[PDB]
Amino acid sequence: AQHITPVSEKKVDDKITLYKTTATSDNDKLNISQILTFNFIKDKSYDKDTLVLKAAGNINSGYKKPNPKDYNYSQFYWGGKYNVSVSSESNDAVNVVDYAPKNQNEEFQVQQTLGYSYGGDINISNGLSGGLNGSKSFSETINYKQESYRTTIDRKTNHKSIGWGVEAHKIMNNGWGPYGRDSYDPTYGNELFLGGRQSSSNAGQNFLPTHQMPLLARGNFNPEFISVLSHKQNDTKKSKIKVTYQREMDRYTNQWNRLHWVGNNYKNQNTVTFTSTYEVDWQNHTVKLIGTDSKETNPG
Repeated sequence: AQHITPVSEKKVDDKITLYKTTATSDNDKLNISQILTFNFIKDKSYDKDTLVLKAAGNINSGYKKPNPKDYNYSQFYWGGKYNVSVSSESNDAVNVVDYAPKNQNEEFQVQQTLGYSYGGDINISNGLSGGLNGSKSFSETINYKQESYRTTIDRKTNHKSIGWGVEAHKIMNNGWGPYGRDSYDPTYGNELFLGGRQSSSNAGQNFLPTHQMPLLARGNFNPEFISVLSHKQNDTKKSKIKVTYQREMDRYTNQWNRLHWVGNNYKNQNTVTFTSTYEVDWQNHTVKLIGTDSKETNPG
């Protein structure tokens, strides 16, 4: 159910006007949804258009509970890492100039408020504030849960692109750990989601139960990221923005070796990607969905 809202114009103050449009793009099979808020800013004091683009929506983990009847070997897939990127293309007058979060973050809840001030300055504050009808300045917020995970900014990031990774980082298993995607014990392997080393249960029932796993590992990730792009007002061409949501699905396994159990986590055994490409009209402050691309490296 693709949809783009009509442009809404709001005068922020005597110099600044906001033109807001939200675009939604989904892939029901992959359970990935992109909710993109395009906040176009026109500033009488400054010779560039600014776009504060908020990327929200949903990326399912792809987790499915293992079969409880799996006897001595079992496994499941889970959300090892979520990747989100925004890139500009088809117009050299457009550049990525700021973004949030700016820095590596392992807080359980990422909450920031990004503001615009005349002349193109961007400000950032921790926590959630503003964005009200009476607010005399423009702001937009990011708010997302990532307990046990860590946000990092992609290297690839430059003047045409910004990307983030939200990766399983410090996961506790009944007081033991923290474990990660590549933890190692010489006897027991990676105990990340192992139930018990000597359990008499079936393999399918010898994993850390679902509700004790991180929400991002077995449920969904609800991304909220901001990309700030500038566009020279001497340019009158449209441009394109490509937004990519991706999950790396890890395969966690257990096995009974006759003496004890062994766990292992296999990183990124299935990569699932959904990309939407929008045509941006900087004069009219409107967007149009060009296309979408969906991929799954190892479907099962």
